[PDB]
Amino acid sequence: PLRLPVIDLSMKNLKPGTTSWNSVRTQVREALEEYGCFEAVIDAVSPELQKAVCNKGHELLNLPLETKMLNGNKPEYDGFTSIPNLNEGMGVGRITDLEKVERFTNLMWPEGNKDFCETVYSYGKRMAEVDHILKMMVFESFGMEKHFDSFCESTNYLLHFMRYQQPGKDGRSPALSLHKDKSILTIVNQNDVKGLEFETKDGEWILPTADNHIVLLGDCFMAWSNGRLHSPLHRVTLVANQARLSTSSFSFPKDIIETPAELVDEEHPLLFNPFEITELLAYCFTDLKQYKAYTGALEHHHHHH
Ligand SMILES: O=C(O)CCC(=O)C(=O)O
Ligand SMILES: [Fe+3]
Repeated sequence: PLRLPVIDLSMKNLKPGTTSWNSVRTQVREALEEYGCFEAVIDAVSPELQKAVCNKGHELLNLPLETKMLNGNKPEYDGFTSIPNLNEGMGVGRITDLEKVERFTNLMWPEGNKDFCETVYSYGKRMAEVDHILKMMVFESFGMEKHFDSFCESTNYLLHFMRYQQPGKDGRSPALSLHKDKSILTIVNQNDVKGLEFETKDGEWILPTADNHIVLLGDCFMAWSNGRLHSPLHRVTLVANQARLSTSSFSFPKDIIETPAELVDEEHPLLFNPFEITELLAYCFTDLKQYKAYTGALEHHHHHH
């Protein structure tokens, strides 16, 4: 039976230069290269805070439709979205910018919701640190440390909630359609109800238990790596008659993604020209190889030798 790799991202392993850092970095690179994702033990967020954030997601999605639509009409990022009688969701954009979070909260709760603002801000900052460390490890695994600071400058962070109503039956109930994330990295907590399901390169399906966090790679990181890392296709399939809420943390570049020249060679021709993340996100709501950034070049496994 297939299971995603299980990687220990506890804070005790996340000190640079230590042997535990190096062994986790090796595992992270291998998992992101073969699966594009892995189960993760993450203790940057306490169980209490993780549960509180879950409640804030239910509190937010419980608001009236016209209130949630105050968050705007960009469902590719933070805007409210809904498939009738199936799922709904929105995000808190720029979750690491306290001024933005306060603004969002005042919009949703004009009378004030202080525990909401403090809870999601604390969660987003903690999950941004994990995201930061993971990217630092990936860059080290490619010898690309000299590009790391510039890549991380003004990273945009998103806290996103997806809720799926009770399907009313046992067995498999499709709940979110297949896609790749357009993030750099995405960190997912399933809040004790599994459903997130990944396709492997070989066309098998892996549905993790809800034991651990899930880290998965988005198209932005795939493209930065010149396709050396895999961004996995994934969907949601409920497998029990219970509602589900997921908490997700996305990182997006300041603006432009560009493949380092050092990640291009004779066997790895440049797959993607530079592109703007906001243009791409809006394009997908009107496979990155389908976007205008694709050069037409052959992937590595198609190199002619
Ligand atoms: O609800 C989930 O776990 C999946 C959500 C997801 O994949 C996404 O919003 O991109
Ligand atoms: Fe996704």
